[PDB]
Amino acid sequence: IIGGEFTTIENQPWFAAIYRRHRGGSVTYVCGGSLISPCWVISATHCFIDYPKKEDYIVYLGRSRLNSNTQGEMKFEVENLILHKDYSADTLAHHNDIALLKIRSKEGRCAQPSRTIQTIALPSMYNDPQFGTSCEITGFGKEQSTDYLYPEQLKMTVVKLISHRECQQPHYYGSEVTTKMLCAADPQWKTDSCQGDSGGPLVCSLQGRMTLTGIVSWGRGCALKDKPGVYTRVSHFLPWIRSHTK
Ligand SMILES: COc1ccc2ccc(C(=N)N)cc2c1OCCCBr
Repeated sequence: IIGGEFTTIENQPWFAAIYRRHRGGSVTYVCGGSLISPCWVISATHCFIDYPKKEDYIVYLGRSRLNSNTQGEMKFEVENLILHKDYSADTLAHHNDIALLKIRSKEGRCAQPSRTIQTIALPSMYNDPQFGTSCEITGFGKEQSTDYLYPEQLKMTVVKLISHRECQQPHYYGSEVTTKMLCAADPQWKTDSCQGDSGGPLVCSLQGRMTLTGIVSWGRGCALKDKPGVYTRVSHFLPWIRSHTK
């Protein structure tokens, strides 16, 4: 997250922190995710496509810091790593950039909801917020495009949704951004999601309900003028989500 504010997990309780175990035992952060039901974390396929071994992943819930065992946090392994069959990556555009991670504790249990661990409601079909709606993003991603380290403390920011027509303008992304994708950015280009925020939530309050409207997917640079963050439009994927969680 470029700009925005440092936060804690109690303000983003659906936020999942996903890490990967390397040969030799080193653990590195991979991507964010969102808890949609006690057993299920939703994220982005691009986070995992090059390392598709479910055994390598560690998922935390109720975790506020990159290297601190937050009080009340729960640690999980991935019982099932479901990648979208039609995922593909172009120079910028990532297609069907959605993944499901079935989570299991060492005792074989799914998440236990608490003050710091909660699910995020899925959107309704054909009912996304209007362009200009303010939405929030969360993640452990870069604070600056030139950084190689990620922030130790969890961050959040607020961005505005951009219409498909504006996002398809030539100085924006042209025909590379599709109707299955949602653009969102700061009108002043000062705050944005960045590398490391992928898989994480784009949460919109719609009709008084906090909803998982999007999943951080792709973008040209970070907080760049005319280059919004591009998010997987969760409402398009409701049939795929329902079919793969059953
Ligand atoms: C590999 O890097 C990623 C991967 C996913 C992203 C997703 C979104 C955005 C954004 N500009 N909101 C940037 C992203 C991003 O950063 C591009 C610049 C890398 Br310093």
